[PDB]
Amino acid sequence: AECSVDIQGNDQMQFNTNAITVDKSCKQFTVNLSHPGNLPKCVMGHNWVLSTAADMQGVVTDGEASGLDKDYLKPDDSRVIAHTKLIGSGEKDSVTFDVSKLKEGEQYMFFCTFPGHSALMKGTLTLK
Ligand SMILES: [Cu+2]
Repeated sequence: AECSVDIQGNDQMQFNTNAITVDKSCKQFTVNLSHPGNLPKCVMGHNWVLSTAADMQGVVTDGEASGLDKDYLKPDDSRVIAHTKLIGSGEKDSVTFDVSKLKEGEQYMFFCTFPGHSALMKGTLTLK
């Protein structure tokens, strides 16, 4: 029925949800990210990245190393299934991905690659 969901990353380094469920009927899925708080992109920026759980660490490691002008994401990274832009306070961004590529029942992981956030800003994403 509904293939979208609005998520938030506040100035406390946290997402307002830690688990997403994609409905079996959804052929594509949308996540609209927004940033409540007062802090700037260089201090408390967030993004939304999807990858398999096993790929997370690498994606972060290389992400952080990728630097800011790169939305803390290795450019052209094959491990990234989907991702938004790194956004600062008072901003928003959205991404819509191809569900047919997802493996039903596989618990994927989504998270922010901004330095030091992933440990606390991560969660599951499962296709029902
Ligand atoms: Cu973050």
